[PDB]
Amino acid sequence: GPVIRVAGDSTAVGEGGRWMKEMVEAWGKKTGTRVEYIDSPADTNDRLALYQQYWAARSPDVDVYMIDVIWPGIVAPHALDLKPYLTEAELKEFFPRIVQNNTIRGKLTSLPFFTDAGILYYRKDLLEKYGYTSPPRTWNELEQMAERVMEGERRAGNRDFWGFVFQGKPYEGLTCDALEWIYSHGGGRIVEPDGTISVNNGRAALALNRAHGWVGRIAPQGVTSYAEEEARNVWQQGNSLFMRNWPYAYALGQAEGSPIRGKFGVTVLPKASADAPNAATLGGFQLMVSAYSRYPKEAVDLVKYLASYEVQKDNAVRLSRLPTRPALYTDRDVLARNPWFRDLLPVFQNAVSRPSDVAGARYNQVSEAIWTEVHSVLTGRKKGEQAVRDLEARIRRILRHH
Ligand SMILES: OC[C@H]1O[C@H](O[C@H]2O[C@H](CO)[C@@H](O)[C@H](O)[C@H]2O)[C@H](O)[C@@H](O)[C@@H]1O
Repeated sequence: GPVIRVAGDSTAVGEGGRWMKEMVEAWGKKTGTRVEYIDSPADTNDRLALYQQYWAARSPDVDVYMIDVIWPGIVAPHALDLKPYLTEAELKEFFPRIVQNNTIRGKLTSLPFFTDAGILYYRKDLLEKYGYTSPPRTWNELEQMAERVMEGERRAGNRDFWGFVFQGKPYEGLTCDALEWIYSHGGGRIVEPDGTISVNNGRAALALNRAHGWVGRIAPQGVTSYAEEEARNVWQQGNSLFMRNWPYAYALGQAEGSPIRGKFGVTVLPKASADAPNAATLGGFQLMVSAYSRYPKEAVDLVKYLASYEVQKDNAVRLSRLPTRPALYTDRDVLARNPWFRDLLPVFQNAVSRPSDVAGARYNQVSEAIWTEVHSVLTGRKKGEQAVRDLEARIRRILRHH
């Protein structure tokens, strides 16, 4: 009978690809359907290019794709409309914000799978060691704590120790980190939901300058090459006081044999001052049936299974990834394993989105502009003032007649 083929997640990022393949095989065994898993590169923007090869070809060789929250507006022509396959009651079990994000010109492109928000990981043993009782609330405090703990850990002999790691590589992850920096300085959303390109302002410029000031000082010089896993591996070996990353890193850090197990917490990222808004960039993935799938019925069944309560629960318990069903955030087993899901739920709900709705099918070009201009500041090629002006001009060209 049919072979249902799935491309989504990567075995290069934590346990996501291995776990996704396991869930697909479980569905296959449950329903007596043959399945195949096709691996993907680590970085979301590389995945988009890979999947676009299949879509350009109208290829029937993948039935189900795991698609980034930033993609519906780009990928909608390649998605089977799921709306007729779900009842209104079924759809209401997901956060309405994500269902709305996934709906493009009335087409439900994809089912919400897991959400995501940028958070601050911090070594609580080290905060205590150095006389701090709370994680930092402001970027200035983060800097002061990092300098002090670094001075001490280096003096004690850990020459590998850094104050802060984050995603500074030129790719989509840096758009995520940079939106957090800019927004948390009161510098706006880069492109506002109304279309206004707002990034050329002194608060956004300050945010980028500040981040440059970390590189080679509290963060490794090589941070300008780090994606999620490069940052996580410095952190997880016990060599960083702080890390900006997504929820998945938590379960990995708690695993048996992790050097940092039991030694860290998570909190909202810092901000410039008490009246700036908190910033956590909205992430996460959705489940799309290919418009080119020869087996829509079976592929829809698989996507419903993957998005189900018990598969999302398993994702939360084992991989510390955030459900897209509000009912899971009150589940006793989810909460006992991840108590921070409760503490940060409002951070997750107030996550700031990248400008994917407003940029639509042009979002990838906009983000490339953002990450290359931000990167030119991290590398020291440009100051923030010049980079936000140059970025404004680039985005104006991209979106001109959008
Ligand atoms: O659970 C974390 C996931 O990390 C990646 O996805 C996040 O980071 C991307 C940027 O690098 C965002 O565009 C995305 O929205 C985030 O969810 C990774 O691509 C995933 O497969 C991981 O599960």
